[PDB]
Amino acid sequence: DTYTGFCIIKEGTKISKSGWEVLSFTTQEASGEGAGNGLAKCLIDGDTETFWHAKWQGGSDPLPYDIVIDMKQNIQIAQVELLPRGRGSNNPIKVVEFAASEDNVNWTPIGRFGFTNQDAALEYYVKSIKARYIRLTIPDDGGNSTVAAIRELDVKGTIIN
Ligand SMILES: [Zn+2]
Repeated sequence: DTYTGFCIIKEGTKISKSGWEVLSFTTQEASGEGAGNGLAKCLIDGDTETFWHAKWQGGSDPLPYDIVIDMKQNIQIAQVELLPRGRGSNNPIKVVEFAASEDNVNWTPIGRFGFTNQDAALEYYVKSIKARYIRLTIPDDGGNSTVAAIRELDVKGTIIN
């Protein structure tokens, strides 16, 4: 049975999010923002201008919020990157959490990190693992808010298949 230990890790290059597909999410804004924007799928679309925003117009969802992404490939995750909405926006996310999985059923948490609404992208040194599914979650215990928006999520690593 496996365990959590030390490791050297190169600084893996990014992955093509072309094949990808979010297969579930707690919440998204299907109108409020743009009419092609705010969606969960914006998180992984390669478009800077698109962002996911939690539902806010006409109702909102209680925290926590998560988004599970199917990476079509088995990948050795090394970093995770989040492009925040930034540009002075009210985006009071304070804590995000990442988990990951080879099959959609058993998850291992790969880190809990502080969030900052900087324009520049957020490099997160997750716990490296072999995984096909990452789950971005926004916990109900960070001092997080029902306002949460993210332009892009990327995964730096190497193809292990
Ligand atoms: Zn986007």
